[PDB]
Amino acid sequence: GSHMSWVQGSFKAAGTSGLILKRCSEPERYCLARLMADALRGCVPAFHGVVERDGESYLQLQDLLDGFDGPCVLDCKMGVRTYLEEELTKARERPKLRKDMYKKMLAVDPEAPTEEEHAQRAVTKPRYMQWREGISSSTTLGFRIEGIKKADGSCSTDFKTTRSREQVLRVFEEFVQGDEEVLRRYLNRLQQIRDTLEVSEFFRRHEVIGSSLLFVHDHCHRAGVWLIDFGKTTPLPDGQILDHRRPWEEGNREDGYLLGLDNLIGILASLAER
Ligand SMILES: O=P(O)(O)OC[C@H]1O[C@@H](OP(=O)(O)O)[C@H](O)[C@@H](OP(=O)(O)O)[C@@H]1OP(=O)(O)O
Ligand SMILES: Nc1ncnc2c1ncn2[C@@H]1O[C@H](COP(=O)(O)OP(=O)(O)O)[C@@H](O)[C@H]1O
Ligand SMILES: [Mn+2]
Ligand SMILES: [Mn+2]
Repeated sequence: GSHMSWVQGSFKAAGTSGLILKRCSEPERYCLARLMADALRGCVPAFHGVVERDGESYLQLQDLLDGFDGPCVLDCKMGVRTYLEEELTKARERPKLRKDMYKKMLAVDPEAPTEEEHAQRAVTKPRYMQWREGISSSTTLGFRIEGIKKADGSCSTDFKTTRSREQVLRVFEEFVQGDEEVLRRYLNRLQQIRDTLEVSEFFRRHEVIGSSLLFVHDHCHRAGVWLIDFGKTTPLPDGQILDHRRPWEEGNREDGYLLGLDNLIGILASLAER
């Protein structure tokens, strides 16, 4: 019925029922305006424009939870790559050694850092993001589960080493809790999303990094999926286009978004036959 209802750091309650405010960023704002006129219009939350809240700009979005009765939510980070190629450029010309990310890496695996990273107590952003891709399913399957918010109020972000196809299947199995109608509805929606992406003018002309698919369902068997988070989705130069399936290699700007979606549909289709 509301995301802000579950909250109780980039979101704020809107004044209008059914909406939510997201801290406005230029890349995301650009993206949402273009998407409202794209094939993908229905695959993303409604973008109603910008509002100032305490001398501060917010995107006015559809709250995707508004139609659900006690929503279960799963955030699935899409792509084989989760950072812009410019992060590699910045990390070589002028590294901003991130002590925070060394610490976050240390927590998951104190042995992961190199001799020199240990000595710096700091890693580069790209190295941290590449490590996170490789110990999750991101690198091999082209997506990863980031978190779940349940109908019993229980939330979990404990998926950093969820990597095998079967490990990911078991998360979706637990998430859908035997609801065949929810799983069929998710699969019908993902098939239609994949069809829409494959014809989208926006999708062919944009490097889609850092975006998620948000799975939402309730005990009344309502089920929806939307693309969210266009903060790192960037227009390709001139008339360049991506296939969104081929492997990333610095300079080709490939995201493996549709490799992710192909695998995701594959795993849900497997689960539906179990
Ligand atoms: O937050 P989501 O989209 O799930 O994931 C993207 C974000 O992942 C975070 O890592 P963990 O998920 O392991 O905590 C990074 O610290 C954060 O980066 P910074 O630390 O802010 O530089 C990055 O974000 P970005 O800045 O939007 O690229
Ligand atoms: N339009 C929306 N309606 C409802 N919940 C949303 C919406 N957008 C995001 N969320 C929730 O907020 C979380 C983070 O959203 P996201 O766009 O990735 O923010 P960020 O840019 O801070 O990473 C999602 O995983 C989901 O739980
Ligand atoms: Mn995000
Ligand atoms: Mn973001």
